[PDB]
Amino acid sequence: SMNPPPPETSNPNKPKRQTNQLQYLLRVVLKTLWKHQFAWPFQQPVDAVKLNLPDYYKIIKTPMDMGTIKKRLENNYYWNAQECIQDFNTMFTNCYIYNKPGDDIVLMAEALEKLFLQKINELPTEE
Ligand code: NA
Repeated sequence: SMNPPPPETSNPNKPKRQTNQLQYLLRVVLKTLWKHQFAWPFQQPVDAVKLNLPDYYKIIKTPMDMGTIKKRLENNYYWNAQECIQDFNTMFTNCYIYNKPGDDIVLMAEALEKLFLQKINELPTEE
């Protein structure tokens, strides 16, 4: 029923890059999803205490959220675009695993995921 430590957003010994694809993931993908009317449940780690989800972290062993992704992008945590894309996919998958089809939160995730897919489709070629 307690919250775990959040995913890390800083690891000085992890090697880092700033690439055109990563810049797109921040400026286009993250920013598009972040401003959406359905972003709010996904803007920070799930607070299982506040939300009264005592079993959340019993079920979800790889938590991810856009607050974490935003910090990772802004603090140049990633080596490549695939790591960040995987984080978005983890976030969506967790929501579908934990919740029931058609729940409000599932519809919200699906709307954000549709936009995510559209933007990833135009991921720029590595420069
Ligand atoms: Na489910």
